Amino acid sequence: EVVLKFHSFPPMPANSNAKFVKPWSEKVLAESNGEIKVEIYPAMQLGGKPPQLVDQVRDGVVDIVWTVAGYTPGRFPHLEAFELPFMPASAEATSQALQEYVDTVAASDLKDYKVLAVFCHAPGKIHTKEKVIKSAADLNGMKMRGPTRVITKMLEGLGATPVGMPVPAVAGALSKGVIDGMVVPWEIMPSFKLHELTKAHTTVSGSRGLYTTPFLFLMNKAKYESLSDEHKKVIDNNAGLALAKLAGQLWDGFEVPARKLALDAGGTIHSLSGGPLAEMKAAGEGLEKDWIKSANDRGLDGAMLVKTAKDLISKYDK
Ligand SMILES: O=C(O)c1cccc(O)c1
Repeated sequence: EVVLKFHSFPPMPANSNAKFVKPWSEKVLAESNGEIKVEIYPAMQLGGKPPQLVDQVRDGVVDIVWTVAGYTPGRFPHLEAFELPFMPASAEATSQALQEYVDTVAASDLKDYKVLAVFCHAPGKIHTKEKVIKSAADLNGMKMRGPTRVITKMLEGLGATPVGMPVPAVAGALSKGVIDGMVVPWEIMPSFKLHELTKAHTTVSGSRGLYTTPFLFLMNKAKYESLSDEHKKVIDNNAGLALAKLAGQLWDGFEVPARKLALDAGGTIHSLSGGPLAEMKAAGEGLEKDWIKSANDRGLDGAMLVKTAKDLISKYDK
């Protein structure tokens, strides 16, 4: 018998716990004949703040984490390419792209971990208390939360005043008037009542969504290496590209009930097209250009990484 401590920041009802890590742990339990037991600690129940999850798993404080890569700026620089404006297709396609990217050109970002999967949410949407966002200009003066440095820079480039914070802080920042809105996909919102606190929602039409942000599902390397050959095989049968594909499929599906909750609560949903959409995409090109230069400055071939990311997304877009 092996006990593995899983740690993450969302509360127990959040999809990442209840509909991803919990069934993963049940499949791992079943396929190891009750021998590999994951103990799930949501809501930072083993201590620390969300950016520390990667340190905890790296150092063996815990054995497995689910987190947002960009909650620790600069630590996973290759993955930033997938956060650039208008990169994501479905979570299913974009998650497989992320995993193959990490398996190949971006492996150095995660060399200190056992990678279970890297994947992402369905494209994020724009949420405000009441003001409909029809164009970039409607964001002028609005304090808008994003999850990572790349996404806050996108918000600045669309005219907003960016504020960064992990998602559990958003509701309080809204109710206290510290932010006027945020970007998140639908799926995370009900776990924090965010569809009650924002009634105006904007998405984009077409085949590339506003943004996504990579999730990391990681195991401590030494702990993985200590497992028996048979236990490694159970873990690996529940890791890699197949898991990233399943995760992306799940995250696409998670949008559906969450969107319905938001509209049932009195929300509006507006979908940018035409001129307003083109204006946002043109603004995004500026961030893409500056990101490529910033990757160059950090020793990466920024142009090659952006091309690779785009090509992998389209490869898996079926
Ligand atoms: O925007 C985020 O920080 C976030 C965190 C967890 C799940 C998710 O869909 C989004």
